[PDB]
Order: sequence, then C-alpha cells, then structure tokens
Amino acid sequence: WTATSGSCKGRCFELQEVGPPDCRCDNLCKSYSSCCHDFDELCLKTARGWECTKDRCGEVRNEENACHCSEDCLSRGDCCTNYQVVCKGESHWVDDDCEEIKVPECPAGFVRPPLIIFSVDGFRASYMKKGSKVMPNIEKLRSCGTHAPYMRPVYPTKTFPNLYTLATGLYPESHGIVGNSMYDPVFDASFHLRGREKFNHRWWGGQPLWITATKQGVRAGTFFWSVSIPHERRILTILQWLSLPDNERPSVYAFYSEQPDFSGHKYGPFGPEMTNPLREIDKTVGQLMDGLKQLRLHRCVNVIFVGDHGMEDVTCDRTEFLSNYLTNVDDITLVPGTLGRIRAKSINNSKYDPKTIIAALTCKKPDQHFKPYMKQHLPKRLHYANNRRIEDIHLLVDRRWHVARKPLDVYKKCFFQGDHGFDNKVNSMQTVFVGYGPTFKYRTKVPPFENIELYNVMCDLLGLKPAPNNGTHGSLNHLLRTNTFRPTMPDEVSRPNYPGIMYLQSEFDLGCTCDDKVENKLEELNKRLHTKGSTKERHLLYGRPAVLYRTSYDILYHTDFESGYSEIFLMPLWTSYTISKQAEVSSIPEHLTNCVRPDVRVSPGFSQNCLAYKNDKQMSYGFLFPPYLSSSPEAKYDAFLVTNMVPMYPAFKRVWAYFQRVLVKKYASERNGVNVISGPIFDYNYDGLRDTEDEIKQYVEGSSIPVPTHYYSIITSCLDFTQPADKCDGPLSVSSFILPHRPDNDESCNSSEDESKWVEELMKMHTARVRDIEHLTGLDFYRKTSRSYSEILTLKTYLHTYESEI
Ligand SMILES: *[C@@H]1O[C@H](CO)[C@@H](O[C@@H]2O[C@H](CO)[C@@H](O[C@@H]3O[C@H](CO[C@H]4O[C@H](CO)[C@@H](O)[C@H](O[C@H]5O[C@H](CO)[C@@H](O)[C@H](O)[C@@H]5O[C@H]5O[C@H](CO)[C@@H](O)[C@H](O)[C@@H]5O)[C@@H]4O)[C@@H](O)[C@H](O[C@H]4O[C@H](CO)[C@@H](O)[C@H](O)[C@@H]4O[C@H]4O[C@H](CO)[C@@H](O)[C@H](O)[C@@H]4O)[C@@H]3O)[C@H](O)[C@H]2NC(C)=O)[C@H](O)[C@H]1NC(C)=O
Ligand SMILES: Cc1cc(OCc2nc(C#N)c(N3CCCC3)o2)c(C(C)(C)C)cc1C#N
Ligand SMILES: [Ca+2]
Ligand SMILES: [Ca+2]
Ligand SMILES: [Cl-]
Ligand code: NA
Ligand code: NA
Ligand SMILES: [Zn+2]
Repeated sequence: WTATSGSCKGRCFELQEVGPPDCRCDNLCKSYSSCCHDFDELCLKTARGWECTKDRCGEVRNEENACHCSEDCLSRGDCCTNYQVVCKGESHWVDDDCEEIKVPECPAGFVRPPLIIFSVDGFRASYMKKGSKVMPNIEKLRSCGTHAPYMRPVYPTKTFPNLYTLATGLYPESHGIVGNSMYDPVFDASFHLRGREKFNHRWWGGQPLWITATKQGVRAGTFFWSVSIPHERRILTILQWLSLPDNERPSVYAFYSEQPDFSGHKYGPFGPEMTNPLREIDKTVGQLMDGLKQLRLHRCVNVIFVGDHGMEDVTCDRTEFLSNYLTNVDDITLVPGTLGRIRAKSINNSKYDPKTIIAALTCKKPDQHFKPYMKQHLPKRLHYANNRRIEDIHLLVDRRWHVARKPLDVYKKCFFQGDHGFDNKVNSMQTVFVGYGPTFKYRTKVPPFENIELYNVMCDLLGLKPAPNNGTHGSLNHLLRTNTFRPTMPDEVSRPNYPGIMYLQSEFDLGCTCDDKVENKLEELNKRLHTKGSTKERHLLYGRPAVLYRTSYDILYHTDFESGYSEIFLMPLWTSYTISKQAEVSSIPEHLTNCVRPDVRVSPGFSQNCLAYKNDKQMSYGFLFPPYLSSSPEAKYDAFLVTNMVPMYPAFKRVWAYFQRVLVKKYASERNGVNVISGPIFDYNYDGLRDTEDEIKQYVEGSSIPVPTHYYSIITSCLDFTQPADKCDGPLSVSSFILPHRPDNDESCNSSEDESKWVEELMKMHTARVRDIEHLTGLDFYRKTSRSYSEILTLKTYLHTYESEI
C-alpha cells in the first residue's frame, strides 16, 4: 500500500527516498507505482518544450514551463540548456575549440570536481568511428579527452550484469547479478527484467559507488532512472542538483540512455534506422555540456562516457533448438538467448543427470552454434562460475546465434535483428570509454581495458577508498592527470629454500628408471655453476615470482630453466625459461623416452614417484620445462628430473606436447625470443582463487600427488620485437593461457584430427591475463623489471583476445 494523498510540492526528485506508505517523489517512484498525485504535474513539466527561443528571452518566470529563459533562471539553476546560446550570444560547447584543462576550474564552494557518468546502453565500440559524422559533441569529448579504442565488458554481455559491474568493480559472480534472468535456489526466488523482485536488495552484492561515496561523506545523485522520465528531464535534474547549496549538492551523478540498445534490437547494430538514435544521444550530450558551460562547470566536472556492452546481428532463423538434440526436453528449464543456462525443471526428479545432458549436446551437428560446458570448465577468463545462481550447465553460444528450448518458444513468446550477451572477447560486444575533465589527460589514447577497472578510478576521481573489488588498482593510472593511486608490491610471505646436493641416488625408491649412467673438470665445474644459478639471469628475466602465502618451497636452478618447487604439492609452483629466436627444437632420444630421474637436492619424501603413475591407469605425466627445448644433449638430462614432472591425462598430453614442441618455437620466431613461466593451477572450488591443500579433490592414485585443474603459461617478450626478449630496454609484450586439465578433449570437436587443426584454437579460447593467474596461484610476477609498477600493473591486466581488428 501507498497513501498517495501527500504532495511533491518542492520535493521533485528528492535524493533521500521516503519509506512507505507516504508517497514518493524520487526518480524511482514511477517504477514502484508510488508517486504522489501531483508528480506528473510538478516533477514532469513539459510546457513549451526543451529549448529557449528568441521571443522567450528575458521572459516573465512561468513555473509551468519545462525549462526557463527568464533573467533569473541561472540563479535558480533551471534554464534550458541553450539559454545562453539563444539569449546572451554564447556559443554551443561543441563549436568551441577545445583547450587543455590543466586544473579544475570550479565555482567557489566546490570541495572537489564532481563526476558525471553518462552511460549508454548497447553503445557498440565501433560507433565512435562509424557514427562520428553524426556525433559531434561525443566526438569532441573523445578526441580532447582520454579514450580507449574499446572497453571490454563482462560476461554475460547483458545490461544489469554490466552496469552493476561498472558500479562495483566486481565480476557478476561476485556482485550476484549473473544475468538478466536469474533463479536463486536458497531464496527460492526469481529475478527478471520486468516486475518488482529485482528491486529487492538481496540480489545486489558488493558495494556500489553511491554507497562507497555516502559511507565516506560524499553525496550522490541517484543512478537509476525510470523509462518514462524523458532524457531532457534527466539532464535538467542533474543540472539542478549541481546548483544546490554546497552542503546539499551531490558530488557523483549518473545519466542513463536506453538507446542505442533499444533500437539496435529492432534494427541490428548497423540498421539505417540506427543513425537517428545516435543523433539524439549526441544531442543529449550537447545539452549536458551546454548546461555545464552556462553554470561555469564545463571545465570543472569530470565526465565519463561509457557503454555497458555492444550489439550484434542476430535474427530468428539463426536459432539452435535443444529439442533437436534432447529427448527429455520437458524435464529441463533453459534460460535462453545469446547464452544458455540449464537446470532440472523439478528437484524431485532423481532421474535427471547433467552428465547425460552435456553428452547429448556435445559436437552432435557439424556447424553446431553453441557449446555445452560444466560451469567450472568455462574459460577462467569469464570468471563465470562461483555463484549458486549460475546453473551447473552452461552453453556458450556463437556470436550471431540464439539458443531456445523448443521452436514454439521462438514463435509463441521475425521480431528482432540484434542482440547481445555473448562471450566478452567478441568484437561486436565491445563497448566504449571516454573520460573528459581536469582529472583526465588531454588528447590521450589509452589501450583497451576491462570495465571491472573503472570502480577504482571513479573512487580516485572522488577521493574515495574503494571497497574490495576485482579491479587492479593502479592499472589505469595512465588515464589520469592527477589523483593517481600509487600501490606497493605485495610483500613476499614465503622466502624460498636453496637446497644443495643432500641425497644419494640409492635413498630413492620411487620406481623410476632412466638409461642415464653414461659418463673432466672443464664440464664438471661448469655444471655445478649451472646448478648454483649461473644461467639464471637468462631464464629468470623479471626476477622470481613472490609467493604471497605460507608454504614451503625450494628454488631449483638448471642450465635451461629455473623452478620454485613446492614440497607441499610435490611439483613446481612455476618453471621459468627463455627461448631465444635462434633456439632449436630437438627430439626426446630413444634411450630416454620413459626416463625419470631422482633430484638429489630434494628428499624422497618430498618427491613424486613413478609407481603411482604406473598404477594410475587414467593418469600419465608431463614436464613443465619441455625436453624438446634443451640446449644440449647433456642439459637434456635435467628435463627428466622428477622435480620437473607434473600429472597429466593422456588427452591433455596431446595439447601440452603440441604447445611445447611446436608453439613455443613458433612464438620465439614471431616475437624474437620469448620467456615462459609455466605451472599448475588448483581451483577445485572454482572461485578463481588458489586452493589450499585441503581443497584438492583428486590425487594420482595411491599417492599424495595432487592433480591440477588447469595448466598455465605466461609468455613474455619485448614490445619492440626488434630487441630480443633477454635484452629488452623498454615495455614488455605478454600473452598467457590457463588450459583446463581435462581427461578428454570433448571440448574440441576436431580433436580426432591433427593437433595443428585444433590445439591452438583451444589455447586462444583459454587466453588469460597474468592477473587471472596470480589469483589462481598466489604468486606475484614481474617483481624486478626496469618498468614502472603502474605499467607492470597494466601489463598484468592485459588480455590477448585473438579477435581481428576493431
Ligand atoms: C573479486 O573480488 C571479490 C571482493 O574482494 C572477492 O570476493 C571476496 O572473497 C573473499 C574470499 O572468498 C570473501 O571473504 C569471505 O567473506 C565471508 C563473509 O562474507 C560476507 O561479508 C562480506 C563483506 O561485507 C560480503 O561481501 C559477502 O557478500 C557475499 O555473499 C552474499 C551472500 O550471502 C552475496 O549477497 C554477495 O554478493 C557476496 O556473494 C559472493 O561471495 C561469497 C563469499 O562470501 C560467495 O560464496 C558467493 O557465491 C558470491 O559469489 C558476505 O555477506 C566470510 O564468512 C568468509 O570466511 C570464511 O572462510 C574463511 C577462509 O579464510 C574462514 O577463515 C572463516 O572461518 C569462514 O569460514 C567459515 O564458514 C565457511 C563457509 O561458511 C566454512 O567453510 C568454515 O568451516 C567456517 O565456518 C570469507 O572471509 C569475500 O566475502 C568476497 N567478497 C565478495 C564481495 O564477493 C573475489 O575473491 C574476487 N574474485 C577474484 C577472482 O579475485
Ligand atoms: C551508470 C550507471 C547506471 C545505472 O542505472 C541506470 C539505469 N536506470 C534503469 C532504470 N529504470 C536501468 N535499467 C537497465 C535496463 C532496464 C532498466 O539502468 C546503474 C545501476 C543502478 C543499474 C546499477 C549503475 C551505473 C553505474 N556505474
Ligand atoms: Ca544493455
Ligand atoms: Ca579455489
Ligand atoms: Cl541472462
Ligand atoms: Na598411468
Ligand atoms: Na573432441
Ligand atoms: Zn539490450
């Protein structure tokens, strides 16, 4: 119930929301059907439209009018945005040459530059170029301010997941808005785009910017705007707020546009009908900027222009139907569209089995336009798993396609030509970022970055301490003129041991054999030095990774590679090695095929054993430093040390061998040497965070050798590829992967073909930021470079997407 017999007289768009059942006047009252009777009358004035005209200049104040052209309007803060242009001979902000804003040029009383977040739905990245002719205001913001060629949204590339990620710096799996549509089994409740449940606070995790602000004594304008409050009124309200007395005036504001998303669904991302929506958004921008200029704030305020996601071409005829794969279609609930999520229709059905469903959706048709996945086998880069609201079964749908349950759903629910929600690395899902203001840089292009990083920066722009979030604070310092956040390297928690030769061959009973016993102070002094770390400057280019947790490990030095060996997990946490451009690939010799050698630096008790691999009929093994890339026949003996060995399914060995035998050399050619750090990852609880010992769900049979869930590699070279990796004087270039350690290759539909046809594709699908790998390992890389930490932070957040050009 709401008693709507109160009035909004003087209360229009009140910031402090009043509790039921007294009527509401805030920008959300329409959505809750709870406005005061006079809300339309007082708060949604429209009389005479949105622009001053020559005859309206210096008029008598008429309180009915939407905006004003009277002499007093500037004081009252309620002129039409074009008032000075029409009545005082001022130019539009867009027609003014842009000039560097070296410092905040704010009215007295302003304790800090305000921040206005101008957010646009479905604003695809390529619109900045392709629609630049029709977008003069926006195009002026872009080129005079700071801009990225695109901004990477989060998966799924929908609205609420993205807008709330912007507001929180969190992955949807952490903030809770994991889709446009959701069921929470604990609440036994549902979240939809329409209706009212979505307004319950319990869906919304983390701390959004407005709450971070308020808790820290910084006032906020409200962020959420009902669809029926026209754009012009939203702008006027923000301008009005900006004129409030110092003690009442908000410091952070948001504008929202339903366009271009709305039209792009109807007409597709490039439908000729798309020009108009883009014209109108630009007109809105021009109004804001004109409004700001009038108020002497256009060189004081920091403006962010940001989209939530892009838009792709998607029509009805391009749907896949689960009914063409599944017999049991009515025993399941599918969340449909540009992503699939599947659960049982009823929890009382004990015959339901995810295993058989996945299998029935796997590589069943030739050009199949989606791929099923247990959520924990989704590429780790999507961080889309650690939430009870995300169904165990997920379908990654091909760009340009839809998945529905049955054909009837598609014709009884072509209507649309555009849609979004696909994998976040997909070009058409990319969105925009422009920062313009005193705190942003002047005429600066920055590289593509992820929207999860904005929360931090908006906190910086406001002088706020950010709530704990998924951004890497400092990785976007290069966007900023001042207010940068200067982070320290995390302190190392565990210092390594440096074991010497402390065990005799005969103390090891691991069931390992190696045909190695074929025997000079020239090459005997040389090898000691190698085992003391003589070649370490070559293979450990950026210093050793720091272990950021309490554990017990050893640094092991070799001719061709260096490792941090875990006595707890009985394998390396990392193996580091440099492959120069000229380096040569050799084979594993016949007499060495099944050779495994005891490491006389590491005790039997802290070693793996060959017997456990013999007994484990499913588990085989691989090596972290590839024997194929040994520098000499004599050095190759080190590749076979038990302390270089890791557990590997024969299905995964196919992948690993091809990467180690073929791809590393290829990269070294193409990049002028590469440095490689490889290792295991354990994430059985799929929270994207390093597992403790007691979280491991699988061991090599009969042993305490834990089985990795994933295998990572970090591949570094010189950004200037004319300089070889080991003699790089400037910025670095990185690409990385986190491969799932799976006992089949069901994921790659072409795995029965040669590795050259499918492996590299899989790696690309599982591209990763170094930062992802840090989360998963508790390591901290790049501890000793000549580079600035902020640059190294940006590097660590870099993702190599393998998409073609924007
Ligand atoms: C991305 O960034 C985020 C932000 O940092 C990272 O997530 C954090 O990770 C922390 C480590 O997992 C985690 O810390 C835990 O907090 C528990 C208390 O949490 C409540 O309070 C916080 C603070 O305000 C709040 O943020 C939480 O909100 C979550 O939960 C509610 C649901 O109730 C949601 O509405 C909300 O969206 C959010 O959900 C998400 O996080 C939870 C984890 O809390 C997930 O489970 C959800 O699926 C969802 O994704 C909470 O309101 C605290 O209880 C934990 O302490 C336990 O574990 C430690 C281990 O150190 C142990 O010492 C303690 O004894 C305790 O264990 C006891 O309970 C256990 C289970 O109940 C049991 O096993 C034991 O036997 C004990 O009885 C823990 O400290 C922090 O909450 C989240 N924060 C957020 C916002 O998500 C995330 O890691 C980053 N991702 C990546 C890849 O880097
Ligand atoms: C800029 C910004 C805007 C914003 O909201 C703008 C907004 N209002 C409505 C309404 N009605 C709406 N819907 C999206 C699709 C249906 C309606 O979206 C939000 C939140 C509040 C969504 C979390 C966060 C940020 C951030 N950061
Ligand atoms: Ca949207
Ligand atoms: Ca984990
Ligand atoms: Cl969804
Ligand atoms: Na085996
Ligand atoms: Na396959
Ligand atoms: Zn949309």
